[PDB]
Amino acid sequence: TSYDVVVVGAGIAGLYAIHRFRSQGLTVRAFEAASGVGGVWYWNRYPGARCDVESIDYSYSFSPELEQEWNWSEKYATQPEILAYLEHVADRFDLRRDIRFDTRVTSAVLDEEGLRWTVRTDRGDEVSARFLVVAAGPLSNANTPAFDGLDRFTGDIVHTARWPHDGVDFTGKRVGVIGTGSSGIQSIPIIAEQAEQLFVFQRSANYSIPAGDDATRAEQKANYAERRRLSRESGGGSPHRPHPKSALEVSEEERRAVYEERWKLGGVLFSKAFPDQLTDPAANDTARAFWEEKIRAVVDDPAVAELLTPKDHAIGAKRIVLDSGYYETYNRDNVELVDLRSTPIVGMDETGIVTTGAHYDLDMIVLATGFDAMTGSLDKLEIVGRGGRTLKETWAAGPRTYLGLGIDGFPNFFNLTGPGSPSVLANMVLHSELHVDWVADAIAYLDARGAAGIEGTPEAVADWVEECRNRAEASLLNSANSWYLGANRVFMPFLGGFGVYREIITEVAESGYKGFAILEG
Ligand SMILES: Cc1cc2nc3c(=O)[nH]c(=O)nc-3n(C[C@H](O)[C@H](O)[C@H](O)COP(=O)(O)OP(=O)(O)OC[C@H]3O[C@@H](n4cnc5c(N)ncnc54)[C@H](O)[C@@H]3O)c2cc1C
Repeated sequence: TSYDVVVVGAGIAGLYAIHRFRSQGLTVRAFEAASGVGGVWYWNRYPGARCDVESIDYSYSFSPELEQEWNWSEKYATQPEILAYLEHVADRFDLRRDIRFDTRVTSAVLDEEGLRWTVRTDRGDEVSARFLVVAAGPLSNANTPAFDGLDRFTGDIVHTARWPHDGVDFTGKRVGVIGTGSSGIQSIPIIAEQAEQLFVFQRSANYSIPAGDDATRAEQKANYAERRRLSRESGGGSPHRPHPKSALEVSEEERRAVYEERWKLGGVLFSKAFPDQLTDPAANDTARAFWEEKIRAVVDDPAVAELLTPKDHAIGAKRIVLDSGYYETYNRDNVELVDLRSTPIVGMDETGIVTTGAHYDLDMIVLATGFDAMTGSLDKLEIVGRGGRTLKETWAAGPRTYLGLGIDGFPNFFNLTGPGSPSVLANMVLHSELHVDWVADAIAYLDARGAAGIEGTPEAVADWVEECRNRAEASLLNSANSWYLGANRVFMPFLGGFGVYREIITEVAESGYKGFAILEG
């Protein structure tokens, strides 16, 4: 029942945690709510689920052998391939024996005399950890929206968050998709190709750009070490940089050519084509205009194109979706886009969806749900720190951390890749590696000095909260209805760049953890 580390989650972060911590001789017990490893890549298996960041970059760097040995089948790996990859990883490093699956951690209570966390589970587990590491992921399922008479619909209801492992045949079916976030945008084109008829029920339109040899694949494998260095020192965790000159300080021909080149290689990277693209509203207007043009050129019907165009949002404010044949899908005879602002859904009946203006005969409804950002999973845990104060309570006015890694009243607790860190703003595999490594060094630091614990300082967290506030007040990611916002106004991620952030937390470590108190037994 005693372990050095308890890890919550068995996705990318938790799997690396187990490996890294055991390599320095720590005993580890991990809990995973799911049936197998993989996290988001295990749970989220709707058709066309796919990563945003090139798989060369969105993959582990910790093992030279694994990098050379594993062959990615395409530029942006789909969910089943990333799953197979993470399964291979648990196979190679014998991680599963230290994981208990189908087990949801419910509470963690600090014993302040001992500086241990007692971790409890819905399967009746009670374990004592020196260190609690939460690797619960940054994305959790947004609530299934309550529709009147959904329980009366005779056809099939399928949720993108709980996709049938053996798939769903859409052949011969009239299909209604509700939700046009990424899970919708990625599944729609596949649904339309085999469905008899597809109705897409859209509330808000989102920004999405296209996804897009043997001799060239062996070229990056030999240059992998240099590509990782660039990534670890970059702003977003990939070997890329923005243009030198400003958006509003270049030719139109040079503008179109820079946007066109950045249109090809990725959506997250298109957002950072120009330095002031996510800072100056007028600069963003150009990227917005360039995007609208491209979509009007591909969509046949100008009325549909307009409906596909996001109302009045800065491009990049919400993360740009990566699509494969999405906008082309609306040229098909068997797909109709229904504007929910004109005709809102007022309920379901036996035979389909009823809106304000028409009834829709359907055999199948696909609920393409979204994701809550950053605090969703942590919020389902009761973490009781010093004085018996929960993390939920101390975060009531917004997340407070130092570096994302320290919180006063929570010694020996580490929340990975969450509020206070770049989090989803950076390549999350490399971010996981950075954070797990940092935690492991901190533990090694404590062990070499006979110290019982480490704890965020009230002063350092206040300074960090302010630091995150300042980097964010400038950005267009800090919009009123922003994906990235917390309790209050609080923009949750660190917005200064991955390389900058990595530099900060490493120098903090090298200085003997200034801003943390080192605690004696
Ligand atoms: C379609 C899609 C594409 C994406 N593409 C990219 C990309 O290209 N680049 C990128 O950087 N990020 C991407 N992401 C973000 C993705 O969330 C992260 O990259 C990744 O999940 C981080 O891994 P993780 O281990 O931190 O979290 P997760 O993969 O979410 O793993 C967390 C695990 O913890 C478990 N857990 C949570 N709470 C508990 C509890 N109380 N008890 C037990 N277990 C618990 C969960 O079941 C889950 O298995 C994408 C997400 C989606 C949905």
